[PDB]
Amino acid sequence: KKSIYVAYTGGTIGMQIPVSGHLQRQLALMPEFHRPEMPDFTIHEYTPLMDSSDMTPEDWQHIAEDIKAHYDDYDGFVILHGTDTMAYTASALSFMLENLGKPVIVTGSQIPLAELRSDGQINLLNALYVAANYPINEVTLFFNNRLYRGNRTAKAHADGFDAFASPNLPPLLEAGIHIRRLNTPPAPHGEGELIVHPITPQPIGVVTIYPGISADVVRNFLRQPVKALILRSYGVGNAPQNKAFLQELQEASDRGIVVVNLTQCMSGKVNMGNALAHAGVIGGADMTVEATLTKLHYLLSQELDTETIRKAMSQNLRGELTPD
Amino acid sequence: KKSIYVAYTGGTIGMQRIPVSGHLQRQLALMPEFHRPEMPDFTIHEYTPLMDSSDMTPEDWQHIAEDIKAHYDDYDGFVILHGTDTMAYTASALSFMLENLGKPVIVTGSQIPLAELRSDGQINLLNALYVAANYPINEVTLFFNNRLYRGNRTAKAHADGFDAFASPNLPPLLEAGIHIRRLNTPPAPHGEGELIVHPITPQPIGVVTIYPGISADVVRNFLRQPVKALILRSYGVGNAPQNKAFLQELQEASDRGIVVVNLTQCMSGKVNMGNALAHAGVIGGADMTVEATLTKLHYLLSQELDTETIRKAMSQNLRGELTP
Amino acid sequence: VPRGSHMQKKSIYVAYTGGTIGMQRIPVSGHLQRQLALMPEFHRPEMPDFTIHEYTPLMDSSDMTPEDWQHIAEDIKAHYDDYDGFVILHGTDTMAYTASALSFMLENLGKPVIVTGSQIPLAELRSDGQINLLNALYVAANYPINEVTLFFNNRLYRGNRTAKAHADGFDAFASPNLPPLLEAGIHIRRLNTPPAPHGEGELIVHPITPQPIGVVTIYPGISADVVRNFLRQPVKALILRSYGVGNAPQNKAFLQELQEASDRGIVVVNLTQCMSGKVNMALAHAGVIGGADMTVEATLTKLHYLLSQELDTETIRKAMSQNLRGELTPD
Amino acid sequence: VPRGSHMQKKSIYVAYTGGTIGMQRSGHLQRQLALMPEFHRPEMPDFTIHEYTPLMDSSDMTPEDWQHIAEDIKAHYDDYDGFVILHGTDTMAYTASALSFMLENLGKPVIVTGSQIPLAELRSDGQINLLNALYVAANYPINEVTLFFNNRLYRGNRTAKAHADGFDAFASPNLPPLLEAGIHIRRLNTPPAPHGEGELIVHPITPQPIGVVTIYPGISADVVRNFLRQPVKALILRSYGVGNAPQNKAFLQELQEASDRGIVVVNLTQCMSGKVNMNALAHAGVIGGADMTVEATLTKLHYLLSQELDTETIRKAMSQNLRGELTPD
Ligand SMILES: NC(=O)C[C@H](N)C(=O)O
Ligand SMILES: NC(=O)C[C@H](N)C(=O)O
Ligand SMILES: NC(=O)C[C@H](N)C(=O)O
Ligand SMILES: NC(=O)C[C@H](N)C(=O)O
Repeated sequence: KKSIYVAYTGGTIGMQIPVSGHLQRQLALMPEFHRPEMPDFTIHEYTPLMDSSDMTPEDWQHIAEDIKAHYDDYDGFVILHGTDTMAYTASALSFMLENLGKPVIVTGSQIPLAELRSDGQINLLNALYVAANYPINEVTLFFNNRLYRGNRTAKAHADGFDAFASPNLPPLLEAGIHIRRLNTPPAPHGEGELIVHPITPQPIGVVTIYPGISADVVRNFLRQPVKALILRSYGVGNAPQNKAFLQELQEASDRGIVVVNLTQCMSGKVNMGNALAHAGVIGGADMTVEATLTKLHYLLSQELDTETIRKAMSQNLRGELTPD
Repeated sequence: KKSIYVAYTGGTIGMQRIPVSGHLQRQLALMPEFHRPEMPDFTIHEYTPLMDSSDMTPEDWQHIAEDIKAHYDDYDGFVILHGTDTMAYTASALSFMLENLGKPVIVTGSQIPLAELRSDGQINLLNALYVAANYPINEVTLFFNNRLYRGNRTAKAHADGFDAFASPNLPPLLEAGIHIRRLNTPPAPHGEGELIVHPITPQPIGVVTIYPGISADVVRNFLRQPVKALILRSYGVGNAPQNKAFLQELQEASDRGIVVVNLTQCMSGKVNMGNALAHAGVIGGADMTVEATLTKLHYLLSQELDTETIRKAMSQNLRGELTP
Repeated sequence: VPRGSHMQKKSIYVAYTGGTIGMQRIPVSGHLQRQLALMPEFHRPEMPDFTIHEYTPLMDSSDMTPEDWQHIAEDIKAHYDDYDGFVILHGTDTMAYTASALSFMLENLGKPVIVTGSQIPLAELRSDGQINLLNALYVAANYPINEVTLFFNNRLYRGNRTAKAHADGFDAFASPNLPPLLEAGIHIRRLNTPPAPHGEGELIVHPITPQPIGVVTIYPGISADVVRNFLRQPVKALILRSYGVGNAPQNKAFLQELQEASDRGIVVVNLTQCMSGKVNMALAHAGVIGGADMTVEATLTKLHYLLSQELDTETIRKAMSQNLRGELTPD
Repeated sequence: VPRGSHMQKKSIYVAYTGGTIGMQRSGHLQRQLALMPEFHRPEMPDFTIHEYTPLMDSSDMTPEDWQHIAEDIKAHYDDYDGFVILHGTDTMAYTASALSFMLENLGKPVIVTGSQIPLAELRSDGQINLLNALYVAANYPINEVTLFFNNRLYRGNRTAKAHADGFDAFASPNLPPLLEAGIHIRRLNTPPAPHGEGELIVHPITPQPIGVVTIYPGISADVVRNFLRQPVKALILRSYGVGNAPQNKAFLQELQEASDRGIVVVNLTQCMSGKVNMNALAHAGVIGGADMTVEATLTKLHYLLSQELDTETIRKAMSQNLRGELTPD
């Protein structure tokens, strides 16, 4: 009989506005969760409960350490979380949890378990069952009958039950009458003792490229609050040839700022007149903004020089990008 | 015989392995299919200079709108050949600038140059011409990979695929197969009467993405001077962290007369916002894309309207860009 | 789809015919009803009241016959004036045939009739039974579409346009030639799908009686003899599952066999064996009638409906190509 | 899917069997291609077209035609680097499936393709499907019989024409595509099919009396009884969901009767996707067809019945993955 740890961090799934104790009170009135087929599980309600829209990077740290404390005593882990920033959390955990040897599944609901038509019970029951019977040792996100690689996800449909997507990678598992493991290529996986990397606050900016954007945007970030800049450029990584704009980017990099180029498109791979690259900009391949932002928080929090970080951002560390 | 005007503004479609004047036309001359008796007559106007759409500025939308105006009375339909990177921005801008449109305007292009192997250029162009002449829809539309989309509902969603564009919150208007079929997609508000083409003038607009760890400094920066409007790409149905400092900065922006509009950073979905942001003067952008919102702002800010009037208009369905 | 009033508490009638949803480890009388009594979500104030009529015996939908469609239609008629809507709990295997049959049998339908069920028993782990039934009841009470519909996996489909397309998925059903009528997410949204023909007045049930119908699949190597076989004795109609837009071998032997069949008064209907598409019509000269974009489910039940009426062959042939209940797209 | 070398100029053989692609409103197709510059670019492989006489609408095809095509491939196997079979769309999936079983030790690509609209008509997809097929055959030489359509390469014996009016006419319901084309040609991580070694061997496929029974409400035992009349060495049952049928006593008896007579009865799902999982039917001699398409099952039976195998061996082989047509447990 497997034993699963459930971290109830907050989110829509437990709301009525969140209220302490009602999530558990609800599960108690649902016998399906105590079936002989179901693994044993324990729920830890966080204090305070948070709407995921209020999440800060330090909150990823709290969750990572919570998993670390409970690691040896459980066979799997399920993180109940609000949907708004669930993809950011899943992504962060993938980098912070090195040599993960047990499944960590993040899930939640579009409708609170307290409201009618809720998807909370079904996503939670499935995450528990999957973590116990179809364990994949990576940080994953389960939603609407599919298990996705955490650092490949993004909330793509705000109003649908199929809220999340994995644009550049097929899901890892699908649920129907039976649970099927897909032939999705395993991510680089380290074996050995679990290593949990702590992170510290890091000022990062996210610039979206659009017709009429001026160099002032970049110049502003160069003010004082910035160690990295993420650019959401067009298609496979293009931006206007505006010389003034390019010069600001070059100056940003000369000051040790890590500038990464991503595509603003839902799916696609950046493939960079090689101006941007000449301006010191690093290509982020097919990484999501969610994975790039968290990857930066992770790398910037270590004792790595600017050039090492720039090189690591283009490498596949946890399966967040497709090489060459 | 219908007669179609083709504005060749530039883009991948006519490039070589870099853009070159006359190549596109020289290639089509060697393709008999285009002159078959079943095809409408068409004329190609090559722009000078040809542009990579990534270099497009709002004034370029104006040049195209005025070009359509000049040729309006002499053709039955219009096809705009354009680069894919910002095609959705141009399609969206034209929808607002061309009021009382009584002939079809179809924007299209290709992911691969007509000069390169496996090009989708000839097929997208052939289809746009045939559709404009035989299945006219009096709206600015975008044709790509056998589907015609409402222009101000499109976004480039797949950087590397032939199905590069999507219309996340609205079904296509028409689909091509053995037969061309018009879908039961509800028509957009459509004015009848003489064509009206509204010119636009440069407008400084900022686009801020909400993410864990974002600080009030960013908003404060745009307050510096380079901004008449600010677009927020918020979580899910329009949520953001409730950091008092961040919130106060947004409030000051609105007090200064800056139009702040809230959109979802998700591919699909509708914004629905106590209600902090709303109390901070932020306006809900419903299910509008960033492409439609940015161009709608350029359109409205260019007319002589009070900040009050602009704020109300942004949430109104002017050309079918949002669902009331 | 109309957005009905939620002012008063609705009363929905549930015809529990059997199916996976109420099984366990095999059907057990009373099991489903007890499970629902134990699930709080079904008894909230925002939910309509409902009454369950358990059929005896409960049936695996794979054992259903046209007689069973008749029984269900009569059950609906018997309770029509006493309830605000009807949900038919059914096995998935032939759910689409039942939904299609009811669309033709029920005339002047002024209340919703929604067929639903589940891929996994309401008991068993990971069941989709609770949600499909919960949604069906809620929709029946709040989005009163006056047609026979099928609800599954957050979508409401026009009954006579559906087919079970994915045997192992929770998204078991599809409506290949028509968009869904309604989709459920954080909010319940209606699609502007065009309306089906509607009558007026009290509900009328068009009964059916046994009709021998053959379903021949066209494949490489099939010959005229193969067809002559169906002309054995159990056939008043023949459904042809042809290639693409309605093509079949054009050799004279095969075509003469079809012409002889029609000369004997047999109604021969041409459909596409493809998941989606419309038949476009050779075969026509042989008396074959085009079935446009109808599903085999809709065509089979439409024939049972028409052949059971006192109509001459010519009238039935004409009616088969006409849109009677929204099962096909006219030119 | 292997990313082959582009070092030398490949030579691809094109078997023009007929179909919509070359139709008008003989020689027409070949002249059309000569007039299309794209097909003669230096980045393209050289190709030779063999026009069949007469050309055929794929709806008139029989098993003898699959044999004709197989013999044509064997005849030119050593002289070309790849093979593209131009074919009508209506039965393209049956031909691709048949060839997969017939061609043992296939060490070169064989790609079946065509178009929904004639090359002579405007809006045709013929040019792109053929150009892509030739390019894939020369640069991504997967050693299987595949089907190319609408920017995707599918395993032949896993395909079915699913959309009669769309350009995305074909689907592979139970298996992902092998390749997808966009700005770049991407290969999917699809498990390989069983492969032999040595010179190509063509197994004969001859006409075989096989009945295709669709299970539906009201179907009588007479149907099964009628098939047991003569045109039956095998019977394919298109059953409900994961393989269910009426528990009719007379029905089950006629079935057990068929298997007693040496008839191979295979159970498939009538659904677009899914896997059969039968129990009455099993105890009646019915063999489970897993997740095979009707197209793969029909041709697999033609293949096995045409070989030197007894009934017991054929029944066992039907549930085994011979060429990648089904997923093992
Ligand atoms: N989640 C994502 O990163 C999607 C898309 N690339 C964006 O820039 O928003
Ligand atoms: N084109 C779009 O607006 C998609 C998505 N809402 C974004 O913020 O990028
Ligand atoms: N349900 C259907 O009718 C699908 C498909 N046309 C078939 O012949 O089975
Ligand atoms: N092509 C196929 O086999 C699809 C479906 N299983 C049928 O019975 O037609």
